[PDB]
Amino acid sequence: GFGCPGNQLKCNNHCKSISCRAGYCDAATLWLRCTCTDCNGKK
Repeated sequence: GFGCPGNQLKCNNHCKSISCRAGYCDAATLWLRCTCTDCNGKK
């Protein structure tokens, strides 16, 4: 991911730093990855 496990805010900040709104750690992967959800960069 990019912070997890034990770093869900790091994914949001990382998603906000990259170009998104807020992400989350694959809750289906025991929270490890750092996915990005909702982004403001389309058309």
